[PDB]
Amino acid sequence: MDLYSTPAAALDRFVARKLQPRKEFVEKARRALGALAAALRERPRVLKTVKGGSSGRGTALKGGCDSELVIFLDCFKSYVDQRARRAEILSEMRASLESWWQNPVPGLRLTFPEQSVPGALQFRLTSVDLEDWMDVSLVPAFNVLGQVKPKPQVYSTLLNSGCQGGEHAACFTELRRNFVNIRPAKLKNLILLVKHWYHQVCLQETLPPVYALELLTIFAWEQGCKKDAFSLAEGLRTVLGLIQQHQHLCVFWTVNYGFEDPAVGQFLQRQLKRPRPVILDPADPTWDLGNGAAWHWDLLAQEAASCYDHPCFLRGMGDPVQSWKGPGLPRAGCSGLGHPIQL
RNA sequence: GGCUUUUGACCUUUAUGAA
RNA sequence: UUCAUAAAGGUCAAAAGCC
Repeated sequence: MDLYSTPAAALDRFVARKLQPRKEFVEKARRALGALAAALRERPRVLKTVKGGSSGRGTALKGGCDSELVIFLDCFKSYVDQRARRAEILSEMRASLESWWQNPVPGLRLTFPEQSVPGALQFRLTSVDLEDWMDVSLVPAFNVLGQVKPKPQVYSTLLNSGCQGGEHAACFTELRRNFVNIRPAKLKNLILLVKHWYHQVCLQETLPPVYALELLTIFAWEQGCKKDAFSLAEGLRTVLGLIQQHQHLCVFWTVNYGFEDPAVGQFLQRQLKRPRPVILDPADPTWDLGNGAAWHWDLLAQEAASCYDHPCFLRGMGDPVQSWKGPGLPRAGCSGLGHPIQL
């Protein structure tokens, strides 16, 4: 990798030069999605349109990224309605996209992949370059959050819906975006670095969603660093060390839900007993981004384990950078991590 | 020392949709 | 009164690049 060959001391320059998105493309994309939101709301009433995905979370990389545009509709009054009103809503959105694109944003080509995701209309905006692109997922959702920690009823009702894990993740996009986007700038730079490492591994399927590594990075920094200023190499080394320990990973946050409601609390306990890694979306307790052996964490671990023999993990005269230390992080004597740290 | 960029929070406006 | 997206201006904070 170019990442590997970059000395640890030059990592901030690598992030700035290779990983941070192109300002020009970001703006063109922003006004495009702004105009699409405009066309959708101007015509089921649109209550609210919020931005999620890597772009909305603040974790988009240069040269290819994803975005989610969540369209909250007043025709949904229960979670199960999104599943019920799915084909017909998405049908209307396709017509809206056609209308919208009759006034195209000048620097972008509109294309469509195969529709992989039920409950979403996916399309791509690519630059003329063609050095940058955004895979957009347009997702109708029920506005359970209204207009702040959610009342526990928000999540007990979710459980009563009988939904699949993360099936209604879009409903909580505002919370998810706030969790990741409202963070010290350098932490977000580290996230970009981690995601870039992940992307290069992928190029060289069925791996964990990228969002899983965003959470793991936030976990690493919260347990081992917590400062606005720190070194990227050590953070990266810490994250890769956690990945090697995937069988011991059990990570969650109580920012949006907790144990105080018996129903929600009892579900949280069950989620935490699932095959590791378990990494619960802080916005949606039903969405496990670890998910046991479902995803090939082993392949990520295999690459992590052998990649330390590189300039990006070396300072001075070949002194290996050290993983951060702290409550949730690899310990010298211990084989486990003591996860979940809260329990 | 100089130069430029990114990201938040907050304040003052504006458009649109909504409660 | 509030919420959302987009835009204009301002204050503050953190990080980063080059010389």
